[PDB]
Amino acid sequence: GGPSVFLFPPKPKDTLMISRTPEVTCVVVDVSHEDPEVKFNWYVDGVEVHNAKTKPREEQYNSTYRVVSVLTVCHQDWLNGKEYKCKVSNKALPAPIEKTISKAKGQPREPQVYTLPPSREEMTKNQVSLTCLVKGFYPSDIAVEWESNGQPENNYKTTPPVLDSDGSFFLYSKLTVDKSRWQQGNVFSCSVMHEALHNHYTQKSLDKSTGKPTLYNVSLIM
Amino acid sequence: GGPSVFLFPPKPKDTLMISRTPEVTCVVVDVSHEDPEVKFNWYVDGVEVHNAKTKPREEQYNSTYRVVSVLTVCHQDWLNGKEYKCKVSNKALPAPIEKTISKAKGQPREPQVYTLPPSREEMTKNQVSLTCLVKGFYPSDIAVEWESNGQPENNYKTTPPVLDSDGSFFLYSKLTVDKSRWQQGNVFSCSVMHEALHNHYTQKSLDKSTGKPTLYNVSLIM
Amino acid sequence: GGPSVFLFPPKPKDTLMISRTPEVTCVVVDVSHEDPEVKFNWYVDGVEVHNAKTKPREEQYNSTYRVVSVLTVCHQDWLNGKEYKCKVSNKALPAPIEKTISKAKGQPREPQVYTLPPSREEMTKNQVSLTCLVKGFYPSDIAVEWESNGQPENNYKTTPPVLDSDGSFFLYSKLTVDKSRWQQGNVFSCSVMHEALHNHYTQKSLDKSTGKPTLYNVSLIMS
Repeated sequence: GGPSVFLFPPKPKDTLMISRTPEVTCVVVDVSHEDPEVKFNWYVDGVEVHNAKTKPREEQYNSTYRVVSVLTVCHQDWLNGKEYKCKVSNKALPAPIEKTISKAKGQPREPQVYTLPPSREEMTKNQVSLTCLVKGFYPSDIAVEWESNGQPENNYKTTPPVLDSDGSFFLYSKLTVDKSRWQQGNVFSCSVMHEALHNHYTQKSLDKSTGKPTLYNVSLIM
Repeated sequence: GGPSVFLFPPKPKDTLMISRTPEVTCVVVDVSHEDPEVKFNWYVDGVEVHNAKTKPREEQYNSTYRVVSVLTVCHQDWLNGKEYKCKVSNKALPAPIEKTISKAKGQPREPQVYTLPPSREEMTKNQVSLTCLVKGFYPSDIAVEWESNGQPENNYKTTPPVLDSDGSFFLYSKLTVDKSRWQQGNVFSCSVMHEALHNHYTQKSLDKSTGKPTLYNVSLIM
Repeated sequence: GGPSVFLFPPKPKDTLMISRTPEVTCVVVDVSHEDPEVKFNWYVDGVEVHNAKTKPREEQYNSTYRVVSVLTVCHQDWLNGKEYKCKVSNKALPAPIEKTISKAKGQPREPQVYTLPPSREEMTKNQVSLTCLVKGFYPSDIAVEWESNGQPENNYKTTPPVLDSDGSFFLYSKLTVDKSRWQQGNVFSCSVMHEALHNHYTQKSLDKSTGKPTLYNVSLIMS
């Protein structure tokens, strides 16, 4: 019944890395059936961008009109804290409504990354789960990716960040791998991308040899 | 009078790194004193852009003017091979000249990065040398940096890339480390940025006693 | 100045251990076709050399015309730092252009050469890369050649010298060999030749067992 705007901020996975271009999403819901057409305006620090693109109207199962607009923004523009305003004007609406967003503002904190060897009891099971702890970053946005031998791994899970007592955030990332690969000796790396990190990247490393001391001394039992 | 127009390609480090956008300039020199007006035009795939910047002329002892016009290029847009053309119109020049730049076409190859520990004999000298070797990257552009525990080090020196036996390229980077820091076991990271690299970044770790691990005991007591 | 003078300095490697006499060419390029004839004169310490030689002219695909000259120079003469001048005069050029070649007047610096054993990751690949670097030589004239039994391998690659903060120069040399031959413990060395080095020759031996002589494989059995 009542129109509302949920302006989607660009995903950090796109904004931080060069590979993908960040996109800004403006969604209009509860659009009046008499006036399907909706007029859009875009403000960047008080200027109008000519790169705006629009999508055709979509009708869902609930017969609620929803209009989505996607905007291409440079990677560095979002990181600079530029204010982005989406303005919606329609005949049904008595006055246009503007929703503004910007990146979170605060003191940056360099996250700390640790790797955890798998538990001994996990050796009983066929599959073993690794552990990468990233803790101590004030901003909520962060990227975590597992990769081995130079290729990405598509079987991993990252927990949402959880606020700490001091205000920092911590999270765990787990990678499930079969036991034979762990016995082989292949290296696994949990890479973290954050705005406060130097060069916006940090890589770690874990393998079977990390647990073993640098002096090869353990022999066969009995 | 033999005018010179130089279309400087953007620096590879700026293109690969996200901190600074790549910068493209189309400089014109050898301009007569009686003609201090220079007309600059920039076409992005045949479209005008309002980001063009104009700078005042600079006088030189060689009686040649120096005017520089610079444009910012999006990181993602450059990697797509988009055509960027600069057109210079001068009254002194009988014919205005236009030059277009685009990314070269080829098959990228993933480079291999290795770290070489310092020789024992060098340990008798005042300092030691850490060597980072990158090999097998077909494109001539590459970014090499060195860090230690987060803080970057600016003591590295990188040799210009040269051809290989199979047409590839290899690069060597040397950094000077005091023995006092090396004995404690400080961890150093060699960072490589390239187009044919996963997320255009790779870290190789090198520290004290990381090579030839000790193997002393092979038999257990019982 | 219509005609141009292209000077080819003697090869720094050639002036080293005697293989052939180094040749310096004072080529005259961009010669106008109207007056192909060119006047050539010498200036060496005020005395003209008696070993003057000339070569037939060559005509390129484009309109550029070149005149090439060759010489023979003793190895000890170049090391003496003598001054050389080839004077080119032509009707097209209003005034002659001066380009004098002489040895660099800098303080020699004794260079240091080291070898680095290949990394463990290189052992995974079918090829093994051996690297040796030379650093600390102020002059840019140096040679590095990977020498083995019989004919030296042609697979070696040398990077151009790079200036350092101290003002000296450093460079690397890389040789790729078969993985199987590495375990055989064959002798490997890269000879470095520089004017500052004693006898203009230095060698460093690289071997798998020379990296670490620590005793290993200690086994204890208790009843």
